[PDB]
Amino acid sequence: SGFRKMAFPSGKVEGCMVQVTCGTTTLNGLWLDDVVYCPRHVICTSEDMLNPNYEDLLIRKSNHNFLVQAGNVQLRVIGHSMQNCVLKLKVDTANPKTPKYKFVRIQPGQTFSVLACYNGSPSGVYQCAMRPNFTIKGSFLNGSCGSVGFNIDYDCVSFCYMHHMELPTGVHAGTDLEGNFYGPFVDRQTAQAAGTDTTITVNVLAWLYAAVINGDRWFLNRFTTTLNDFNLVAMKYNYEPLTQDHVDILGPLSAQTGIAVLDMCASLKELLQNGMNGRTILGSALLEDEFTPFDVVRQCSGVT
Amino acid sequence: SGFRKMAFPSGKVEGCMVQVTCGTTTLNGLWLDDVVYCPRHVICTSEDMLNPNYEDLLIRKSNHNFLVQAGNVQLRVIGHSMQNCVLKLKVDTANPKTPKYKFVRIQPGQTFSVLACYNGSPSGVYQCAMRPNFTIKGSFLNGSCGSVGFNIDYDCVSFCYMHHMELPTGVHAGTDLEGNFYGPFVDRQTAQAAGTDTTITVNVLAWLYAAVINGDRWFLNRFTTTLNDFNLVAMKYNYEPLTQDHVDILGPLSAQTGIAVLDMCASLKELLQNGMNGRTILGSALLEDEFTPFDVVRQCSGVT
Ligand SMILES: *CC(=O)c1cc(C)n(NC(=O)c2n[nH]c(=O)c3ccccc23)c1C
Ligand SMILES: *CC(=O)c1cc(C)n(NC(=O)c2n[nH]c(=O)c3ccccc23)c1C
Repeated sequence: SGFRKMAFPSGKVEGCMVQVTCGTTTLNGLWLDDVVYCPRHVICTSEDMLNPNYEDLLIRKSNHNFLVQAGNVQLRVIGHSMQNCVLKLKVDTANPKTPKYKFVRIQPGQTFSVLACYNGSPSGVYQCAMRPNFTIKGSFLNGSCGSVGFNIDYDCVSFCYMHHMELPTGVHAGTDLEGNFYGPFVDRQTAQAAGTDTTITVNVLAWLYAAVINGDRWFLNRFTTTLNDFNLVAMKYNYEPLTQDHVDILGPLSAQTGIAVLDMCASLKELLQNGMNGRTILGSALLEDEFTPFDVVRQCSGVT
Repeated sequence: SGFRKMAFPSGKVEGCMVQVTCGTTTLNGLWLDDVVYCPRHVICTSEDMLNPNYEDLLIRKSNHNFLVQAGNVQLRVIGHSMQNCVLKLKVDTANPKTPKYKFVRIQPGQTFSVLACYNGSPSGVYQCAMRPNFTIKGSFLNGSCGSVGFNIDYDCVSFCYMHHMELPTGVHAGTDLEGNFYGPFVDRQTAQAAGTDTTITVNVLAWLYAAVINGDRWFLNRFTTTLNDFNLVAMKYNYEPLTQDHVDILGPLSAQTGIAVLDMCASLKELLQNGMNGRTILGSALLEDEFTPFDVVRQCSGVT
């Protein structure tokens, strides 16, 4: 028993991290097969940051200007191209450690592991959620750009995120592996509105089920609610409206615990209206929304 | 910027995980050089659990009874011995993926990453603290025994923990890699008192410094305290007494932020006496104690 904010084992991704240097800038790249993917802002100087013309900046660069290093060995760049906000550096050697992989676009509310890297070297791994407003709250210092987000299913790594930006508010923004930003963000040093965020209701309910499974049950009550009534409370507390699709996704947890989804909603309604009263659930004093229903089932079943 | 509960990259440890089966029991082993380490309770049947005589149980076992599998390949066991609560299975092949490593005994209050495994296969990685009462609050289902705790310094893995037990209270207990339990625990299925736990004061202060560094400053006040006065409050709130050694360890964070350690203690005193008032610090509604001062400096400096 016990329930932790667990990241995927990072070994398969560690073997793909390389350092990319262009001019004075150094950040991380992801080496899969004979291609290295990295944020296109590696070609920017400090005078370019405010409003870079990436097309013009990239025209001044040649293959030999992109220094790609995997550990202590240099990779030979034989092509370069920009796809949206990412650069794809074709190299003459396929990464011998390329795992089975996919590039996927995750939905807001879904979770993934980030392998924080600096100079192509991994520093740590943590689990987070793609917020409903398409930002992430990560841990990214200078040099961490190009660090990637991923999920693992058996032996296949689905890369979903590449780190590009820290907004002036301190929240993080990035792209899928085809270089498309999640959210309205642009790779420019400008003030950018992230937009209203909400709490991921279905994940809070999943985590309440994980709490019951792991012995924390004080919040269970004698009440029930309806989707309509629950959603009036969700509206007041800036929670995503719960849909039947969310109820269906919570089905396996409801079956395992014997607690109807709407009964768990009634517990969540009471916690929203009355707070925790100084108590904790799974070591947290707030309602946790970074565990999907799949994350709860996976951790409660020991999937490897 | 940003601050997350970050685990070490787990790749070096993933390459050491193997499955150990003895009779009907399956758990994890750690393969380093030509030795596989695992909990000695792998030799127990359900009738042995309550009070096993490990010496007698092990005498009934031969090398060929310990099935050690690394992925799909079987390892040949050429010796076995029990050291405290661990078994050391000598195999005929050195693990080609053995990283540089050390076996260390961590102190209570220190942190480490756990690579949760089942059937020798990694499922996830998370960071936790060795509680002052020598328990850990992990995520360990049946089959997770033999999963290890570790820290990484550059390319050297210091293994500090091996998982052995879940007490009837749901907290976890285990050993160093020489098989010595942390705390008073024994590898028997009996009710075992864990003893009074405390909050790791120096880690809470470190995390308050991480909060200031990362922009969360609402808890800073116009007050100061002394070690004596702070410790009277720490006593009341079940916090470890703060010593000059703890103040010295917080020195670099105090220097970086310009906030004297005793001034940060005064903020901590006010938070203990008055609570959070519905506010959060680094996304937490409680005072976090699972980041050491070294963890804060490491994450704030991007050490790889
Ligand atoms: C996230 C990350 O690693 C990141 C963000 C930004 C803006 N950069 N680039 C720089 O910091 C940077 N870019 N171009 C230059 O010419 C620089 C000169 C000096 C220092 C930093 C520079 C990165 C890497
Ligand atoms: C932590 C862990 O992986 C763990 C804890 C305990 C007690 N075990 N062993 C068993 O569950 C177990 N041990 N011996 C047997 O003869 C068993 C028979 C059936 C099911 C489980 C058994 C492990 C592995």
